[PDB]
Amino acid sequence: MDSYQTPLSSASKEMSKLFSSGARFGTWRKLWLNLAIAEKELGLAISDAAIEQMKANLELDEAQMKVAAEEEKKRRHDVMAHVHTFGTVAPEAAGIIHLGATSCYVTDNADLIFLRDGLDILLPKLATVISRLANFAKQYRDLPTLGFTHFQPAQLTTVGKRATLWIQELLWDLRNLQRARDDLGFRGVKGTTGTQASFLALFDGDHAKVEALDKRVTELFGFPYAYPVTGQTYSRKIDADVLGPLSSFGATVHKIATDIRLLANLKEIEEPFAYKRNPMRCERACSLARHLMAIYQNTLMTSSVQWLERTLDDSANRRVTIPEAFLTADILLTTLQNISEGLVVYPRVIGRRISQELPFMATENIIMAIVKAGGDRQECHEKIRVLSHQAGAVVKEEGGENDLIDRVKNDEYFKPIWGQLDALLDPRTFVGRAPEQVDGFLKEWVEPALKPYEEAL
Repeated sequence: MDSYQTPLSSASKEMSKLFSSGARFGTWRKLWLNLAIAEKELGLAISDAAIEQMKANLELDEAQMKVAAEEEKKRRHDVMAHVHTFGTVAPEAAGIIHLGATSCYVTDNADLIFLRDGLDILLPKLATVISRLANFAKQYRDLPTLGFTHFQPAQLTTVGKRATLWIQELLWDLRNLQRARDDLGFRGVKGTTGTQASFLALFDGDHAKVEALDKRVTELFGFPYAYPVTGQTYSRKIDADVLGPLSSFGATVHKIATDIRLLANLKEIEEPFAYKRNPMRCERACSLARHLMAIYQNTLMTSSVQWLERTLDDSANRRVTIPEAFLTADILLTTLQNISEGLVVYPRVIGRRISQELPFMATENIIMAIVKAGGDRQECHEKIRVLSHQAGAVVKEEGGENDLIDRVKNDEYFKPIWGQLDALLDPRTFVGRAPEQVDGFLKEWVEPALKPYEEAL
């Protein structure tokens, strides 16, 4: 109340918890526990009792945080403060906690755990959004709606088809973020400058024991491999290769929400549940998507000036940039989830706009109809052009409705097509392959993509 609190955590509690202090130091302890287990397996002198005391004390409490804070004020080393504090509650382990490791054994491996786990929180939520939009697209596959290019009237599309543009961008995000998560390895045990010198000495020169230790702690946290070559840290390029995809997802969210905000002004599509309504979720979505787009630059700059085996100018920036990116991404997915469940469509508003704009785009159909009934193209083209100009002036210069079809209905020249005119201007015949395109897309791209998330009800 007397200090600034980031609105990004005050938000799913699950993502917020992932990047909480309790989780950070708890994960350090899990790392210390598992290092001990793996070293003990490889023959180092670590008692059973040491393991049991550590296993039971993986979670910090406020009293221990106070011991840690006080130790840290003294020596100004957060990792050693927490080595010490772990040792007060697991006295039997006090001498072997962190054995052989450098600071990054916990700070960096925890961060890789949070990237991986954080991505595992995002991915089912993204799949949920994709699924709800896909249902919406299917439902509205063949509802004609005015096309827009330059945000000006254009060949009709369908409400469904337009939604598949949104879905297609999100499918690439699913692709990109699944890769980013699957590409992640474990730093494991690497030592102060990445040479594993302390662990090699610990195992009395046994290279295979060092390699086995690295593989073991990797396996214990569910990672597919240990990084083969590092300095002190995992490469900060890895942060860029995760937040890059996140920034692209930001652009996707921003476009989708901007589209709905335009459609809401047009009273055609609105957010789920008053005559006047503001697309507030979409506006919030855009606002935070923009943050996700900007924050990526931090990772590029950080990676670009990491000198040699590591410089510490990565640390403070990453404590901000990594949690905020994942919190923001998580808030966006939650917001999109709320938006996509029950989008409100107004077919009669959509239909009205089509009736006001389509006749200016149907003038070639009229010519074709006249010619087929034995008329002259150049004669019809000129007549319909005159009437189009007149109707255009009523709209723009008189602020009236489009009376082009009335003018045709009143002009005896068009007698050979009066009978077919309503069929001739049937919006369903103007949407090209839009409905078929939806069908193929949902079957060939969306459903295979959603298949690994099928357990989601």
